[PDB]
Amino acid sequence: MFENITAAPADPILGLADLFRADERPGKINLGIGVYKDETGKTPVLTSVKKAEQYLLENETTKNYLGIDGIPEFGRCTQELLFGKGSALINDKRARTAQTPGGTGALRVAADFLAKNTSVKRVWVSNPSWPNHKSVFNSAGLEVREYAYYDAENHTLDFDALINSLNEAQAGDVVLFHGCCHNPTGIDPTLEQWQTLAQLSVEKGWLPLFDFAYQGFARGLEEDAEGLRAFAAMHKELIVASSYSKNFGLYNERVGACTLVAADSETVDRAFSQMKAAIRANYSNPPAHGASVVATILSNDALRAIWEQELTDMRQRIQRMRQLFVNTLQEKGANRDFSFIIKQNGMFSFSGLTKEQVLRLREEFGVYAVASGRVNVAGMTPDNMAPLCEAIVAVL
Amino acid sequence: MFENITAAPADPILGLADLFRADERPGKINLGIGVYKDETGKTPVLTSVKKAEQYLLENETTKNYLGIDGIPEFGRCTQELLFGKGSALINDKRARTAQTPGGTGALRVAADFLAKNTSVKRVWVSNPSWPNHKSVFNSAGLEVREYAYYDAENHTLDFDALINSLNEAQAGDVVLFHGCCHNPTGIDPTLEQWQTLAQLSVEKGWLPLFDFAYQGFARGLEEDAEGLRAFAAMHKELIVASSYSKNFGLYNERVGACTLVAADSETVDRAFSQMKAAIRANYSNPPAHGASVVATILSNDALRAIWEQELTDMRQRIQRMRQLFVNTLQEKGANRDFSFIIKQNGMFSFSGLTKEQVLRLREEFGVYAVASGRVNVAGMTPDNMAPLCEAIVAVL
Repeated sequence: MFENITAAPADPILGLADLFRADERPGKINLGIGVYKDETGKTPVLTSVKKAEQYLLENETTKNYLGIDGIPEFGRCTQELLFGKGSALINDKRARTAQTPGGTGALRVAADFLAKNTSVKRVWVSNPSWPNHKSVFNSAGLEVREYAYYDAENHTLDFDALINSLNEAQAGDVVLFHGCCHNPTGIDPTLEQWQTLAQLSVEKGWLPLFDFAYQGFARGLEEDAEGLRAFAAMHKELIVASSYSKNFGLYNERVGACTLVAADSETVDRAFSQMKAAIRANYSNPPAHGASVVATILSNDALRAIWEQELTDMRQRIQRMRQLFVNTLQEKGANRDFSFIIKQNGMFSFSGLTKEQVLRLREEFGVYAVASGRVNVAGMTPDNMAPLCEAIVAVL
Repeated sequence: MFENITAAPADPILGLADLFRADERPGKINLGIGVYKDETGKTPVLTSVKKAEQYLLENETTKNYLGIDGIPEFGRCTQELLFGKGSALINDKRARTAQTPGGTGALRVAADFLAKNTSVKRVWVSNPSWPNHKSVFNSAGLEVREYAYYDAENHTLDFDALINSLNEAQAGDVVLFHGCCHNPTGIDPTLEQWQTLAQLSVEKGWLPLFDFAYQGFARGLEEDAEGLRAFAAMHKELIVASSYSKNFGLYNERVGACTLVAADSETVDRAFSQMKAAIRANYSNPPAHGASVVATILSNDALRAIWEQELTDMRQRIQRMRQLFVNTLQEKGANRDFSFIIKQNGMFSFSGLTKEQVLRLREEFGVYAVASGRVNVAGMTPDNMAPLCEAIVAVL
């Protein structure tokens, strides 16, 4: 049965990680990571999360299965973060949330739900986007098309090109937007651009799908959701795949949500029943520990305040490294304008380095980024900044 | 997009649970549950699990993502439980295990893997089987066919009918077997029947898929794996979807495994790379907490000994209720032979009650089972046994 199977394409990212491990050079620096690291180069468990886990250890009296859609408190806290307290979507009971195994799990549940219950055939994603978006949608039998996004000259959002690209999208296609902290570019629409996009998507009949894995990392929790909320104000229907992996540092516990929105309570409940059927046929019901930690924190004033401050500290450290990177590049004689780095949001930015500059940085200097030139600024520290920038200057 | 969607069929099981909650009668008894309960009617967190969770709380310093296939120690412990220490499959590196979100998650990963990488079109499952098997395989675009299994007269395995039914299976079809504690019947092949089935399946070219969610609940850890091991001795290839939900009481933490076996190390590694691609496109990587608890227990002599004893205590309480059920039915004047209950394995048995007897038990007596007449003997206690049996006698 298995003798003819072709090996999966080797994953460029994990191949890089292996090379990094083996590399025996002392001054080595990994900017290819896809998670937060702190100033000591660690990805710690948050304090608020440890306090919540101690409380669960003391108070849980069963591990009996959750419902298919997971912990109710978790779903309510999620909708409030997405749409805001007092949102009409919430008051009008127009949204239903399934807790899922990560944002990736939420994207797959959305994809299976759409493939099996609607006429959707195609999802539009930005060029560039996260490479796993394609695998997930394709696995559900959906085609993925790309729309233009990045102006490589001013290192900004090429808005006219985006709009002109999406002209090719037909009514009933899905269009995927990153809620904030676009991955890999760190370039997000302004609120006015989000509003223009919300109106255009309504007029063209696009189903918006928001991928919202970095809420809190661009400007703050409420601000980072303004784009989504501009869409929700204008559309009867949308889907949000959100993640708590990064903003709670809960990556391996698989804590995300798929939120379905429809015109009214009757319609969303009927459609959500098929989303629950899609989950039942996949992993049945979601993992409790990470989501229970989130609900425990979000629903307790003291814990939520500690966590909100931890998230602010990560966001601020990221901004500090963006600034220190640009200053140090200037000081080490780069000459080029890297000021676009200060404006970009979240952990990631296209450095503007070519795939060959990236390869050279790795081979000659032991500095690792991914071939697209994406760097994770949270991999930078005050200690490794000078060597990192010296190397980058050497390959420019 | 969502206005025309048809509601999913209401799930008969969850509808029963709701009715049970609402029911305000005092003497009510739920035998429709699908999880273990102890003598107080609770589904507690195991002591070994609490001790392991305290150790994780004290020692974990990151929640950084696991690999796609999860914790390596977990995979090794899993293969040893499945195949036995010293197994040639392990020595010859013929098996690869992905930690998955439950046994259900492992079945879906197996199904996606087979749909996308082999010619498999069809999976054979027993009549009766677990209803979610069909949803999972169908979601991956595989047909499900049923083979005969239950002799309703002697309440045993109808072996001739099973063999004759499977004659219709073609070479390259998958045949699913429950490793022990068949759900819903509690009827398992004897070792000699397992051996006959292993030989027949090799001769006919069937790919065996074992669903092994109750290891330890029929006779013990090693004994309950003898059927699987008889197959593994005879086949170059098989798949096992196993679960720790019940034997560790870790239901909601989603802890299972998909184990792929091929003729040799090169072939299994090549095929496993596509199983990992199937996982990456689904939920990316598995939830750490439940699996880390399992690996922590299985790899520590003191914890493993406590857990093994807890599992033995559950298995023994289940046997005690099977015996007490038969005795009490006799004492309350049932008259019919219910001795088949003593021989059946695990939490579940077909009571032999009809769908209308089940409905009557619920409406008139507040005793809940599922329409097939399946009862969970772990829902029985010394305290509720007399009333339960009085009611059953009343509807015979």
